[PDB]
Amino acid sequence: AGNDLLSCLTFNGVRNHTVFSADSDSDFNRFLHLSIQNPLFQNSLISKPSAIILPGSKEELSNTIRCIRKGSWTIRLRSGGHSYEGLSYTSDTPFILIDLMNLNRVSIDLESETAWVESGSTLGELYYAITESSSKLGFTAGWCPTVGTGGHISGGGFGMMSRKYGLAADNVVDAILIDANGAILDRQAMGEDVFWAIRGGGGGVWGAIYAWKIKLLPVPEKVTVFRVTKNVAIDEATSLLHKWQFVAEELEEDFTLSVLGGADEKQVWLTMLGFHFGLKTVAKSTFDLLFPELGLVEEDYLEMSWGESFAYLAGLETVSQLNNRFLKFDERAFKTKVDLTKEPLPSKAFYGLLERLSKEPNGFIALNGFGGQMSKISSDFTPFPHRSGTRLMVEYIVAWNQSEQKKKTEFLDWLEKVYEFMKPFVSKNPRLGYVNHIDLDLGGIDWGNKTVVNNAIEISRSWGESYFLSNYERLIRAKTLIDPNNVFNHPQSIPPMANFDY
Ligand SMILES: *Cc1cc2c(nc3c(=O)[nH]c(=O)nc-3n2C[C@H](O)[C@H](O)[C@H](O)COP(=O)(O)OP(=O)(O)OC[C@H]2O[C@@H](n3cnc4c(N)ncnc43)[C@H](O)[C@@H]2O)c(*)c1C
Ligand SMILES: *[C@@H]1O[C@H](CO)[C@@H](O[C@@H]2O[C@H](CO)[C@@H](O[C@@H]3O[C@H](CO)[C@@H](O)[C@H](O)[C@@H]3O)[C@H](O)[C@H]2NC(C)=O)[C@H](O)[C@H]1NC(C)=O
Ligand SMILES: *[C@@H]1O[C@H](CO)[C@@H](O)[C@H](O)[C@H]1NC(C)=O
Ligand SMILES: [Mg+2]
Repeated sequence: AGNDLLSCLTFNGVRNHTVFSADSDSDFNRFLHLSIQNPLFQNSLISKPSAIILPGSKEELSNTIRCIRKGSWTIRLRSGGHSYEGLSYTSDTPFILIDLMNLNRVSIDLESETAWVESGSTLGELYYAITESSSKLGFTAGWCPTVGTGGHISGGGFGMMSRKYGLAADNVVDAILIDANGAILDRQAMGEDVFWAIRGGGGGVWGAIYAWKIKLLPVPEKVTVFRVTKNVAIDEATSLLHKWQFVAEELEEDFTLSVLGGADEKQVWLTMLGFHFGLKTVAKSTFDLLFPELGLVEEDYLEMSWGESFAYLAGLETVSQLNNRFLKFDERAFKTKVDLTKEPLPSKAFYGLLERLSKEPNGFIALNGFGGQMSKISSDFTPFPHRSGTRLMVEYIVAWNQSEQKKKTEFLDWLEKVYEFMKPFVSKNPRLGYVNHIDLDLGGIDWGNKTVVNNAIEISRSWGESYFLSNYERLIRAKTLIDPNNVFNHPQSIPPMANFDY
């Protein structure tokens, strides 16, 4: 069986594969931990793949899937390995890890201003490729350079330019999807329902994206950014955050103001991240008017290329570092939760948040405003439904290093209580979420459990409608169409509709 798999792979020309090894220093273990981006799922007790396959072409990817199906393995796809819940490299059933790191080719077409992007490519590699080819082109996606396009675009992809250009998935014009039978389908082949579904319906559900075709987007040769940390007390920090929410959502689409926040007793720190599609004169004039309380000075505003701004906002030293997929910025175990809002947050919400942060220096928040282009895109244009009416995205994070692992339970408890505190102020009925911010606290499906599987649609509605709202129904239809046998599944994958043949 394990040798039948390898025999099948060899017969089909797939040669880059390594079977499980207990050797701490084996190539298997080296490849396994190479793209584990959350150390929370890195220890010895976690499930390990029986084999790791590294396909290097669309045919190798197709044949790998075909071979794996002859057996009874669970398929796991890994691009960047940034899954918050480690769903790309863990499974409660014996699984084969298909790692896509060798599928990292980016092809820029300056004549059509589009690009073909193999799904193993990271955002950083994509950004670097774009900046290299042109000074007037960029793309809208997340801020983390080591995030893989495979999972990221599959789940939407929100970033600093989303108020201008929407999500990464909102700018996909074609794609190559490899289905459960190993069929190689482009947009025309897969159909519009499936092409709709893959653009934010969540990774690991529809098949294996081989490559994305994206539209490259206009950017000025110079943009303006700032990254300013305000060190203040809770009263001022609360005033700043309460005003920020209005400034952020209301800003014109050419502007973005986001926040990173934390505390430690009396000391509160708020890192303001600013972006403007233009020069510093207009940028400073805008914030002087709308947010004079930030106390920004001329030297805070930095003019640079789009490429430089994305490296800068990511806290990288240089643009070159975008092209390093194995670069480890923060190597801490973490757990995060997210909220979307529909009504303005009361000042007391920010106050309470800051109070709880002051008691836990390992915790922090990330605040993003929607609006702009996000409110001009229809709720069903792609699976991501949180458009017009959505005000903010609020992220709560707790992170720790190896020397603090004994406080793990305490950290998680703190995060749980933070989330409970925020309940009354955020979206309700249901409490909304974001599939790229996958959260298993919401629950999960054991696909080996008959009674659960029979009621999968209703059960899955808990997280399904949080992620996709009314788009949930259409997603189920697309799923049934493209993966009726449920070859691509995980605790929160869209359920296919059953067949009476049971
Ligand atoms: C670690 C990390 C994540 C971030 C960060 N910043 C983000 C941001 O600024 N905006 C966002 O919208 N999201 C941000 N996130 C979260 C990431 O967007 C998500 O975690 C992405 O889903 C991660 O993608 P990836 O790096 O590829 O993670 P994987 O674990 O490999 O995949 C996730 C999921 O998708 C499936 N999958 C992978 N590859 C494919 C292909 N090619 N085809 C179909 N499905 C695929 C996996 O099986 C898994 O289920 C900042 C940081 C630091
Ligand atoms: C299967 O895939 C892995 C990962 O891509 C392959 O490992 C890679 O092999 C290449 C050589 O073909 C390595 O290139 C060079 O490595 C040396 C190491 O000292 C370095 O000096 C060079 O600058 C260059 O990096 C590459 O490092 C390596 N990548 C990783 C992540 O290990 C492997 O070759 C493939 N296996 C088979 C059988 O094809
Ligand atoms: C199936 O899932 C249900 C609900 O989670 C659980 O109560 C039950 O023990 C499971 N049954 C089996 C056979 O594992
Ligand atoms: Mg050894």
